[PDB]
Amino acid sequence: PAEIDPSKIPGEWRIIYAAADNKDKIVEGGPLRNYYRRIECINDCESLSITFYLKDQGTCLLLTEVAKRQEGYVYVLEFYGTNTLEVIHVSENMLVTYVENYDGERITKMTEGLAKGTSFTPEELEKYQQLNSERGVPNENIENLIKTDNCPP
Repeated sequence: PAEIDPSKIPGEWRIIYAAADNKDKIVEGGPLRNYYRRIECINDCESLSITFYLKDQGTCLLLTEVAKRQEGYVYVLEFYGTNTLEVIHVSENMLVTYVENYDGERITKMTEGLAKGTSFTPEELEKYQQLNSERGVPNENIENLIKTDNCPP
């Protein structure tokens, strides 16, 4: 956390990958399959504003959610249950979140791999997969989200 440069968080991100222990949450049409478009910091990252698409029965819905800082770069937001969202890696070209979602029945551990481009290089994917494993998120459950992101750019 001490090494994170939060100035790299804001910007126009695309989601490339997601991974979760409960795969059903992140498959097409799943509640936590969210097509990022933009993140902005509020009050020097005391809150995050996140704008993304959610598909409902094939139709793209533009949403904006605000997450509030708990501690460090761990944020809380309500969206299909209660979430913590932690920025666990960020660079000029790549951002990785770690999310714990609780829906009243299950806890889902997941990550999202965002890029400034449309893909991760093998080095970037290696980092993403290592971050997943460190947090008990199975790489077997990785979904490539950009390949189904037919929502408006």
